[PDB]
Amino acid sequence: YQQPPVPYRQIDDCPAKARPQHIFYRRFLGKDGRRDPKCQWKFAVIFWGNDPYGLKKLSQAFQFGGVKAGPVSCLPHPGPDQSPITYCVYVYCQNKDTSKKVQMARLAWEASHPLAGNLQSSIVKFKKPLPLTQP
Amino acid sequence: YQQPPVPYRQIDDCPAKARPQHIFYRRFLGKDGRRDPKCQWKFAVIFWGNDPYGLKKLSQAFQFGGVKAGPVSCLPHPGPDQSPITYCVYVYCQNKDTSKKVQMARLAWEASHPLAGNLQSSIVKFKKPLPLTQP
Repeated sequence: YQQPPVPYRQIDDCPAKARPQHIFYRRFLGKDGRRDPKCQWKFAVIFWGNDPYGLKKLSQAFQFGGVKAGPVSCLPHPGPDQSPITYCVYVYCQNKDTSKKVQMARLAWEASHPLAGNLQSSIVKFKKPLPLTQP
Repeated sequence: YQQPPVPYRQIDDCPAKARPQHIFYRRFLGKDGRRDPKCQWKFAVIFWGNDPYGLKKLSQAFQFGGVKAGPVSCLPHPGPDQSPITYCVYVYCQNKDTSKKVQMARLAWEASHPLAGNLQSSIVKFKKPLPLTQP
């Protein structure tokens, strides 16, 4: 089955290809990327595109205390036929502003590296808290 | 990578073990299973549990015009540690009404069948419409 990406004890645990991306997000998020055990996770941001690789790097690029990305999934076919697959990644955040910043984070990364694909993203709000909290 | 669930042009295509659940939702949702162009898909429902099995059936149980479930995926690890895996499936809908009816469609099945466990669920809202409609 599908397994979520591993947590990082040290920054060297991050896959080499996504290492420049994980660092940038870190510095950018800063204390916002830190976990705030007050906050319940009702929010996320869904990145989707045609390229599964750039989304894979993004999945392993955001891994933090307050910002966590799920593995690489896909959206079901729009019509009766099989459309070209649109892969998607859910990055779960702790609030409305954090998710906005995670959206800005990837947008900033895309401005730094035009060779990286320019993705699509939408803010997500869950009505119920997701069990991303550590006991 | 992961693959989106293959659409069904007919009832038989649903996996043998998951057949009764699919037919249940088809009658239960009814007119709500219709595909309405007027409403873009801003909504969804995420079911989650430890059992990847019950999520598989559900993922292939909801496939309709106005109801599309994605592939079986998972939530990120709660802490820096490694935790027992919590799987999840996003059932996408074009409105708050259909999605809220999808949620109780599962509960109606759960109360009917003691074998299928009780899955925690949350209503999902996206601000930007997802590309779930014909080109």
